Amino acid sequence: MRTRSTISTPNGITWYYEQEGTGPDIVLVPDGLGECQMFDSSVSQIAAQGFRVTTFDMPGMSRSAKAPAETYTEVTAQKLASYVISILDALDIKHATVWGCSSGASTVVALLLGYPDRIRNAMCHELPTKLLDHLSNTAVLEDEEISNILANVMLNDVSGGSEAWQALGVEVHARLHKNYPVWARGYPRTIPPSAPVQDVEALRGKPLDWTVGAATPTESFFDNIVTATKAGVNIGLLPGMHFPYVSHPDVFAKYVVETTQKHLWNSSS
Amino acid sequence: MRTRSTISTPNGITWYYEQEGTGPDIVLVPDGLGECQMFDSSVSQIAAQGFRVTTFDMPGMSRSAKAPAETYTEVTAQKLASYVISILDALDIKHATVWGCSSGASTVVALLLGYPDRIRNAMCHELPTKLLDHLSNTAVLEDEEISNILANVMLNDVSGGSEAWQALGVEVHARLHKNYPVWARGYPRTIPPSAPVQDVEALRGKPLDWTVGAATPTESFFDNIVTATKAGVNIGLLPGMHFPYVSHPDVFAKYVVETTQKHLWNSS
Ligand SMILES: C[C@H](O)CCC[C@H](O)CCC/C=C/c1cc(O)cc(O)c1C(=O)O
Ligand SMILES: C[C@H](O)CCC[C@H](O)CCC/C=C/c1cc(O)cc(O)c1C(=O)O
Ligand SMILES: [K+]
Ligand SMILES: [K+]
Repeated sequence: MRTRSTISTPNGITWYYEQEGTGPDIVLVPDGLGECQMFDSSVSQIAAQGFRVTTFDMPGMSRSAKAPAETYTEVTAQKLASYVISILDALDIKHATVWGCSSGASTVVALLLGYPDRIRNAMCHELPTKLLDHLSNTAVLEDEEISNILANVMLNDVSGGSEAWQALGVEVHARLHKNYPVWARGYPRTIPPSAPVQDVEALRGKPLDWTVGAATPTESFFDNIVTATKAGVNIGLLPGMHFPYVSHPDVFAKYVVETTQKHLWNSSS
Repeated sequence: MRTRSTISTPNGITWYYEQEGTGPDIVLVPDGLGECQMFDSSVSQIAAQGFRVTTFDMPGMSRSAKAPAETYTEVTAQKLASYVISILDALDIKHATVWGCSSGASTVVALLLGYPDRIRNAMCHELPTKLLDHLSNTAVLEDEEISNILANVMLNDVSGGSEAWQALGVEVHARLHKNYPVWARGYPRTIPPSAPVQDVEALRGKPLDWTVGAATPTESFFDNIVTATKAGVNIGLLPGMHFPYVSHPDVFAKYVVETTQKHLWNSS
């Protein structure tokens, strides 16, 4: 059965977290919207293959909103990696496989490079490396204008599956609605320049598996494909766009399980 | 200022071709639909910058239909490259910059590798390397079915600009209508396995500039980005999808001119 609970870390964050299963640890880091209910179906499917799966809402977001302002303002990959290590310490997770999309992608690459003894392998999806002025400029609008604009962007531009996105349901969407202004004012100006992929040689030989959405327009994460290839990092596609865990939960779960299994084999070898 | 004419090559093809301008040669090879009126606006814009621009309908297609069946069946990159060299020979084009999309992309890479003395530099866009069973399977349908399926694919899925695609006009779409079954029966089963990108080391250091459409879904030409990166070939994006010369003719023309100028500087 699923643990659903809260835990406080010495940096002042009260996290909402979920955990299911027994076995090697897999940790699912949310994208910038910080909403771990997006993983619900996949958590059960991955845990059923013999893994302990942990996820959580991100600081300032959803049910992890009781957090100091520094944790959700001027956010960087390296700040988020420090926060994730804090909850892994609190939960006594010594060695983890990690997944992340978007700011979660930047976070898991920063985790693997910064805490190599802690991270078995990292899966990154759609890692943001470019400043986008039209998203950065939402930060000066009123809260309800930001929520209306970004709710529409998520559904129509990046969900990868409008029926699955809407089917997250009213409780989830009401939490996202409150998160959009927090994300807009804390993330888009500071996350892209923090991308831990400027040093291509630091990525070479690392246990990293990179994906982009099959349906994502080529221009969105073209740079990820180039960077991964230059570094000799395994690069491939998942169905859908920015939220494969929402649009295609069973394919997502299979990818996480298979990739974790590949690294468990290689680790013993 | 546009010459619109025909020329016969000793492989049996009577080509329809167009030429405009004076200067270094730039040759625009069509995609698999073989229809050079798609380049009309861009030909004038490129020639205006001091180039002689040549384009043509492809064998069996549109106004180059007077051709033997081998030129439009079981078509490979290597067959198409031989045909393009035959028209360049006939027009006394000794050195050319070449552009191609789709089967035209495979053609221009085959030209650059196979005929290096003839090719100043090649621009390839969206080069097909994978068999797609759903397109291969159109080859066994009736002609009217094939034309309806593929006309809809071009307009709604890969044009990169439906209004520009429709604005090609009734006469062009009537030619395309007849080309769809010829393309379906001769191209999709044989072009992808002939892709001249098996040897990444053969591409390294070559005067090749590769593009994908910015709006194309990542999966379609993901492998082009990986291959170009592995080879150290310049890889970038054009606006739109599979037909940048239709959807964004002025951006396309500027790209062709600037890329040609970059190689004219390097060659000196
Ligand atoms: C930024 C990438 O280079 C290309 C992204 C293209 C997508 O279609 C835009 C929609 C999802 C936005 C992600 C995003 C954007 C931004 O301006 C800053 C960010 O920090 C993020 C982030 O946290 O993901
Ligand atoms: C085929 C690519 O490998 C990857 C994605 C292709 C586009 O999205 C599909 C729409 C245009 C089709 C091109 C195409 C398809 C095919 O089955 C064989 C071909 O020879 C071609 C060709 O000559 O373009
Ligand atoms: K699925
Ligand atoms: K244009």
